[PDB]
Amino acid sequence: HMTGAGLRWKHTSSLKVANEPVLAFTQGSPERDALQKALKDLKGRMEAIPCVVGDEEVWTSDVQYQVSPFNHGHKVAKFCYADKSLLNKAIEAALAARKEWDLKPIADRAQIFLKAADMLSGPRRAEILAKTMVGQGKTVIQAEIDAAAELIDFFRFNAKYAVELEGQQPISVPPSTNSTVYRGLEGFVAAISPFNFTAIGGNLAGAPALMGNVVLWKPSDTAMLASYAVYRILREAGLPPNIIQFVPADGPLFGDTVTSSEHLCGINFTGSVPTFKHLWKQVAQNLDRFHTFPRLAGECGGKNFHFVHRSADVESVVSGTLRSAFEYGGQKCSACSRLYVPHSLWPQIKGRLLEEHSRIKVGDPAEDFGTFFSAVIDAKSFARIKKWLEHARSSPSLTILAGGKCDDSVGYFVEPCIVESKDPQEPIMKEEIFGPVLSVYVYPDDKYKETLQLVDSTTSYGLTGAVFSQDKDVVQEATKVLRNAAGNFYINDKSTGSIVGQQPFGGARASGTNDKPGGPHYILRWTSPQVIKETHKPLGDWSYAYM
Amino acid sequence: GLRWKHTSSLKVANEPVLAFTQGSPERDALQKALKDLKGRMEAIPCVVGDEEVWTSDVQYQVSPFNHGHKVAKFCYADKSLLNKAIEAALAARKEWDLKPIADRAQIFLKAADMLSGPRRAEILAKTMVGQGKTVIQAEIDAAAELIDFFRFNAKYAVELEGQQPISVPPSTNSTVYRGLEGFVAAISPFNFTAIGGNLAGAPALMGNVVLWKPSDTAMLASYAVYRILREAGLPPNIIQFVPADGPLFGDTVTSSEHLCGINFTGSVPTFKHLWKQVAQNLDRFHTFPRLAGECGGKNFHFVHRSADVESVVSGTLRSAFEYGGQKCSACSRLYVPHSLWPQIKGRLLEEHSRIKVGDPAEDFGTFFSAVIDAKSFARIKKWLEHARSSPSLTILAGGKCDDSVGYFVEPCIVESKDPQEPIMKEEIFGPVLSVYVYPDDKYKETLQLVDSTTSYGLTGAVFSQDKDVVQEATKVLRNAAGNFYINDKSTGSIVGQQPFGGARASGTNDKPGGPHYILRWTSPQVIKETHKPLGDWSYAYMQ
Ligand SMILES: O=P(O)(O)Oc1c2c(c(OP(=O)(O)O)c3c1[C@H]1C[C@@H]3c3cc4c(cc31)[C@H]1C[C@@H]4c3ccccc31)[C@H]1C[C@@H]2c2cc3c(cc21)[C@H]1C[C@@H]3c2ccccc21
Repeated sequence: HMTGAGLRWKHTSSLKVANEPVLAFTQGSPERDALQKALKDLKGRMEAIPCVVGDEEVWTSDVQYQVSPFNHGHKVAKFCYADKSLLNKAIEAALAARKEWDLKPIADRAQIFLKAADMLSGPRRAEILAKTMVGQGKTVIQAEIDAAAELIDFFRFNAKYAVELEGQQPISVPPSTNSTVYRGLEGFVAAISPFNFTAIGGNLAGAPALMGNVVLWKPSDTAMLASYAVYRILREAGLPPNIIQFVPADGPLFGDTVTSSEHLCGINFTGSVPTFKHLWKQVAQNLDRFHTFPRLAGECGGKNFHFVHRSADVESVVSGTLRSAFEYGGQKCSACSRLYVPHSLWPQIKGRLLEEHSRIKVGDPAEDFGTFFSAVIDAKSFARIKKWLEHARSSPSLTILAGGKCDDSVGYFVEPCIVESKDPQEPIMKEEIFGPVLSVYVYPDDKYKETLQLVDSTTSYGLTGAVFSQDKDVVQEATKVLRNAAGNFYINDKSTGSIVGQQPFGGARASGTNDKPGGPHYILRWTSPQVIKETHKPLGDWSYAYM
Repeated sequence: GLRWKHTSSLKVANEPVLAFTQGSPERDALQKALKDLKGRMEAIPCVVGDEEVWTSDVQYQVSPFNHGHKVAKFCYADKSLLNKAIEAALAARKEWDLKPIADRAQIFLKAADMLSGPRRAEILAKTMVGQGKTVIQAEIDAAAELIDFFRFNAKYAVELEGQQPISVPPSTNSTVYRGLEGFVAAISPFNFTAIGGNLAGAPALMGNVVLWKPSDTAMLASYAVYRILREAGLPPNIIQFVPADGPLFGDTVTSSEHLCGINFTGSVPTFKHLWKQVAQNLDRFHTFPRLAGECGGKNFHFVHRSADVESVVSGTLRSAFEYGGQKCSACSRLYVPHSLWPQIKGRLLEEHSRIKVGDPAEDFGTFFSAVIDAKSFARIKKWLEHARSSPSLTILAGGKCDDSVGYFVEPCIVESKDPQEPIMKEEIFGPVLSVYVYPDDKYKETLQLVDSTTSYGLTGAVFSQDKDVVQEATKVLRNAAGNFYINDKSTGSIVGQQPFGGARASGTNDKPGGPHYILRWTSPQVIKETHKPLGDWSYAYMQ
């Protein structure tokens, strides 16, 4: 007979989270006062940021300096590149702590990220915002949606998703009880972070770590001040040592070491396509030495489009496109750099764009809150955009309609640029600039279906895309033809501004693996599940009844 | 309108494994189906769309128990055919992807019902004769697990359509679970026809198009499941039936710019060769191809002195010798304590004599038949010669092998006095159960031995009625077995109960038969629709 109080039961835990509300920062608001004081508390001060392995904070000979993008005179952080000895020590110390961390129940791990998210919401919000602004050159709203809202939502929703996952259990028929155990991957996970979002840095390190993995985290050299802050918040959130290792390093050096290590089980990358593709080839050449097949997750690229139909709300189009193309200097994977305008609407859209372009204030985001966006991140990115700006002057099929000038005397300041391309296949319409350069193509209204195919076929990427129409039949047909042209599709909204739980972010084609961070299924890449079958009756005869 | 949409739930149950006793209608139906292969040989073409293509590279599949009987004639797809099959698949992909999940699932549900009802006897017989399976090993494979693979994946795919993001006004958010852009390459092994059906069936179900290379030595059975799907309503050019040379199929699909997936089950070094081939050709792919590999298997039966001794012998005989131990889940390591070993040796070798090896189509008393082909047989003979020749290896039972009429290996039990001997840590795919003997004093050092012996981590069994050591063994052998079994055999993973797969060198552990497997064959798109004008580009805080 079967036990009334025994293995007949099954208990499932849930968690009812909410998106962190986005503060207004209006004149007289206490978050404005708190952020402004936090900004003045970062002025002459350069924070000494060590390579934290366990609790032992190590300094090396390869000392590097993070500067403010809008003021490359003032250095905001002193840090150092971890060498092969420190990276191999970080790996071996992490594996030693992995099995204990993995055996820890999901609720105990989730609580560390929940309490990290709560102090991120309240008393340490102004700190992380200010450090992102002076560190990466964000305005207050760009840092509020990033370092606050998205990072908090990443820690809360991924916690939520990880406890509902434990509830996903298989069917049990007697005499066997079946349970799925959601183990972390066996080994260490390499987390590599981009400059443009501190939240992404927190997700790529935090999400694997949440699932019972150990993480060697290399943050971006130009996002270091804010990246060490979110690391420090996680350590006094109650994260044990050797679970996330703060190991800044030279890109190639980090890449070479973690892909030559026998204990690599995952790479959580966000950045450029060729460096992700290089790591992919490295793990393939070294595939014989690994214990487990390493799981590579990459979010890269984005040559994203705003498609406009003649029926569109023209005022929403220019508001949306100006925000998408130029917010944080268009240094977003989701950023609109392709505007497809119909001939009929072009004079109205061109006129309104150039008028509103003239009202866009570029300056210091710390001293002038009226600033829309500030400098791009570094001299290498500035040079790249400077060559793209002169390409807009040199190329015959291109015309600069607004902006075009840049000056790196004080900071890496690029004017918001609107380029008209008569050629829809011009390299400026294909290659990612990661700067404030919007390319515009005017199409005849007769050939709007041909243009829809042309949006799909032009670029190698498929991350974000928007269509603007109040006609419902064209958005229906635009949805089906651009089904694979955008992993994040927008009807009458800007191609940027992915909120966790509402718009899980990521695209296919050249834009990456599309593992959809901010959605329920992201965490599944960072668990290698086990299933326990326990039979309670003796088995019986090895032979069958047909013999 | 806007704020409502029809979703769908699907409640499925596992297909019941029938008893096949004398008098039963299923046993008579099977042997009347078996007596329809005895003197026939099916001419199996490559199927591209609705076109049956033949090539000069004509090949044969013989019964492993009677290798003089050609039971299927087929042919290898050349470069020209595979590329034709790729482009034709891509032309069919867009309308197939756009087809709602309910309409796609209805094909596999209908296909499952055919395989369970009027086509059950056919697919069992064709599996037994084609691959050398007994009645029951074909029943849990060609019927049950394949029915379950089609029904449970159909369930999991429509439950997934319900998993939608939160909508905050004035925006409404939906996830569209698209198939992968391009074609998926499905490479099936010989051991399970079900796995072949799943490897090509599952990606397809999620709106992908598939080039399916079945195992040469399982062609008859795998072409028969292909034909179930096609007259169950699967349109042309969704699954292309393309038997081919292994390397050349690997070379062609890894060279195609439209590759977006490899659903592999087979040998570990081949999966790595495809991995290397993809990475070497990574620049010319339109997207990052998703590789799903099910490899490996050097699985263990850890016995503690406090175990049901009769469950240990009954389980390990089944796990290690069923379908001649040619399972990824098959037990090849027996860890028995010194105190209990005289009692188990006596019972292992006793039941070894009662094992009947022979024709499974003719003799239903047969426990297991011949191994799959000549190249599999030569490996086992090398190992049976090694079991004789090695100083640490003592052949307790079995030893001989005869390829007179079929590739017949008698079940070999070996006692190893060295637990790090190649026979402990190299995959056989053949009926060699190798045993180590450990002292009851030195038991938890042996529990940590079984973990670090082999590079694999697929399945594993612990036998003990002491509940304190099974909780201890679950914690020690966490990553040594993807499918852990407490007081049950290492084999017989049922879909929806024991999702099959393991980490380490055993593969990518995507858990086919689990709810998450299908998520490797969907690349989700999220649509946000805002129903009010966006307002000004500048914010309140700026003024
Ligand atoms: O008639 P019930 O008291 O409600 O118990 C049965 C149940 C179930 C039963 O199976 P069914 O859905 O096929 O009818 C049964 C029972 C009763 C009737 C059938 C059954 C079968 C069996 C036993 C009791 C029951 C005894 C003899 C046999 C059995 C196997 C293992 C332990 C105990 C038993 C379901 C539903 C229920 C049940 C309970 C469990 C499980 C499954 C069930 C899972 C999880 C737990 C369990 C314990 C041990 C092994 C497996 C399980």
